[PDB]
Amino acid sequence: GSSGSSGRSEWQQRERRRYKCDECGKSFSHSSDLSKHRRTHTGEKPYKCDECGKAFIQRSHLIGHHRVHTGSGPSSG
Ligand SMILES: [Zn+2]
Ligand SMILES: [Zn+2]
Repeated sequence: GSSGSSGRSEWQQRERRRYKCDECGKSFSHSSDLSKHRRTHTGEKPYKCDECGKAFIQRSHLIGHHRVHTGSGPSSG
C-alpha cells in the first residue's frame, strides 16, 4: 500500500492575530513593538506557549514545539 507523514489536512486556518498579547489582549502591526509591550507585564523570553505554558528564547524552539499541540482552525456549519 502507501503511507507517510502528511498531516496539514486542514481547509481553513484561523490562528490568533500574528502579533497579540495574551496577558492583556492587545494586538500590534509589528512584532518588534509587541515584544517591547509584553515587558509591561514581565521581562522574560519574548516567546511563551499557551497550551503548555512554557517560555522559549529562540524562535525555532517554539515554531517546532507547537507541534506537540494540534494545529487546526475552527470550523463551522
Ligand atoms: Zn499585554
Ligand atoms: Zn506548548
